[PDB]
Amino acid sequence: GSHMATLKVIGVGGGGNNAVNRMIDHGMNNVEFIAINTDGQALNLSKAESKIQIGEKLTRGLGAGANPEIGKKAAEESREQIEDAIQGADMVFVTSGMGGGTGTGAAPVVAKIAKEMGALTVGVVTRPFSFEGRKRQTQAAAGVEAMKAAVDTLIVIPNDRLLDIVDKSTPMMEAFKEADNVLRQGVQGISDLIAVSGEVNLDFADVKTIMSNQGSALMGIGVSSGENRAVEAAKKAISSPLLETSIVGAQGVLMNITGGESLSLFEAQEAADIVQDAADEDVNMIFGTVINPELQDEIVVTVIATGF
Ligand SMILES: Nc1nc2c(ncn2[C@@H]2O[C@H](COP(=O)(O)OP(=O)(O)O)[C@@H](O)[C@H]2O)c(=O)[nH]1
Ligand SMILES: [Ca+2]
Repeated sequence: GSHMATLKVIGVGGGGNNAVNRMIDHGMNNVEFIAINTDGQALNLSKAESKIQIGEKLTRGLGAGANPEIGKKAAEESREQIEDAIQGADMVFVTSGMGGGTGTGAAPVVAKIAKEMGALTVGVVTRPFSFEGRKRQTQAAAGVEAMKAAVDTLIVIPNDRLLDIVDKSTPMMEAFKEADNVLRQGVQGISDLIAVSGEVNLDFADVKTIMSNQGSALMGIGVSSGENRAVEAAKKAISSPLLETSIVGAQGVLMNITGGESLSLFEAQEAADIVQDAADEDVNMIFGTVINPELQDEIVVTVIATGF
């Protein structure tokens, strides 16, 4: 009697739906996508299999005009349609940009419904750029607080961090793809975790233990080869140029290491030690290992960190 967890990614509002579209385009098998929006013009362009227009009575098919109360009411009045789209999910990722009306107000409602539908619920949300002004920032902050109350775990990406990773000419869309990778690689790492029986096996119950009712989280992946591969991959997995919540202070970690037949005991300890030393806490680890003999010299380290 084997379990295969159902993973769903739900985009709420404009930025959430664009993250969903870009993830579908990148190719994401075994994951189901849901697009929720007030804005019918955008929703018509969604690539998601399941689309939910919310608030048509309130907005006549427009967005929420920067009013989070409208996003909140829209979501509440579509509760049954949202439940029906979620039903059967074991894990739901809710992604949205905070600061506008639809994401700010509707994403916390979506997350609350998912947790009520029984799903392990993870939010991955942005804060606005400082150039969008103090009022947008204050509205987003209220959204982040409401998300935190509604989810099991929350990953916040301040959009100002994108300014740290661009040069003067990096296209805006390229920058946005960098933020999208936080969610996409997190989801893919859980998917890969569930699909394979590891030599030291982790499964969805381990994901639930590390993520349920925890608050802030980090989810990261690193890949390296050659000398010092395990240390390099571990450092990449915990590196957080875009993240509000770094690895520092983590008290619980799920770490999975995947390598080929050459994967050494010593280098697995080295990777585990990198993570614990960066947390600078006594970390409760849940450690796994997968041998994929297709891999020659590459090692992959996946981390989920909570307990902040
Ligand atoms: N990183 C990122 N930020 C986005 C993107 N789209 C919108 N944003 C941010 O999300 C906030 C809300 O925008 P949007 O989602 O369109 O608002 P809503 O649909 O009215 O809720 C904006 O103020 C931006 O900071 C996106 O594709 N990527
Ligand atoms: Ca497994």
